Amino acid sequence: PQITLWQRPLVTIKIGGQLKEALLDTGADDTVLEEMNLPGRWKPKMIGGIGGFIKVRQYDQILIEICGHKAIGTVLVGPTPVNIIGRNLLTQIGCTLNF
Amino acid sequence: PQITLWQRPLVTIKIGGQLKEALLDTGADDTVLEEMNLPGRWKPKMIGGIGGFIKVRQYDQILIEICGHKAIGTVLVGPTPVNIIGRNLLTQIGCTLNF
Ligand SMILES: *OC(*)(*)(*)([C@@](*)(*)C(*)(*)(*)(C(*)(*)C1(*)(*)(*)=[C@@](*)(*)[C@@](*)(*)=[C@@](*)(*)[C@](*)(*)=[C@@]1(*)*)C(*)(*)(*)(=O*)[N@](*)(*)C1(*)(*)(*)C(*)(*)(*)(O*)[C@@](*)(*)C2(*)(*)(*)=C1(*)(*)(*)[C@@](*)(*)=[C@@](*)(*)[C@](*)(*)=[C@]2(*)*)[C@@](*)(*)C(*)(*)(*)([C@@](*)(*)C1(*)(*)(*)=[C@@](*)(*)[C@](*)(*)=[C@@](*)(*)[C@@](*)(*)=[C@@]1(*)*)C(*)(*)(*)(=O*)[N@@](*)(*)C1(*)(*)(*)C(*)(*)(*)(O*)[C@](*)(*)C2(*)(*)(*)=[C@](*)(*)[C@](*)(*)=[C@](*)(*)[C@](*)(*)=C12(*)(*)*
Repeated sequence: PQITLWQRPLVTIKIGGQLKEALLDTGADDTVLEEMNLPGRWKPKMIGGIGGFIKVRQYDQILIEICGHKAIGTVLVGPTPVNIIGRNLLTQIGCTLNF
Repeated sequence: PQITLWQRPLVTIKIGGQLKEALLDTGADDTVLEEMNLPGRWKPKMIGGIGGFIKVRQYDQILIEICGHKAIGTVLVGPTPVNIIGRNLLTQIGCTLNF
């Protein structure tokens, strides 16, 4: 699709058989989702945003379907205000910015 | 132009005759630049992101040039770690997300 930015670019994602809403965020290096249960072991990671840093759990090789496009990569879980689809997955779905 | 997301999508902006570098951020509702002086009256505002909230100064009707394209809108100034071009101005230059 072609998404305009008059509103937040929210899309439905499916992870662990659940549907959630997430933001296509070109300003985000990584993907972070609100607290949830993900399979496997996690490694520690710190991410810095506008307000400062937070500690998140890092899971590798997670399948996530974004607007019906399957992607598999690293997903972080922590105290994020919204579910964020960052550049690591955007690139897997061939998303680009156009003007 | 068509911008890929292998790297952060950084562009050159021209504000108050000052030439700068900024991030095209679709995850950002507003535009926020690092501490600088704009002409006019400003209003205090609080914007929240990952890590919490920051206090910025809000200036209305500022002209910005993004990759040659002139755009007008509100510009926030504060302790942001990077200059960010949010949705309020990406819309003015006709930016869209495509996959
Ligand atoms: O884009 C980004 C993020 C976002 C998220 C969100 C959304 C919605 C709500 C909340 C949150 C943000 O923060 N946003 C915000 C809002 O919208 C309000 C405002 C904003 C912004 C601006 C203005 C206003 C952002 C970004 C920034 C930066 C960049 C670079 C560096 C630093 C900072 C962020 O944060 N990012 C980050 C990085 O890249 C790393 C990471 C990882 C993950 C995620 C994110 C991130």
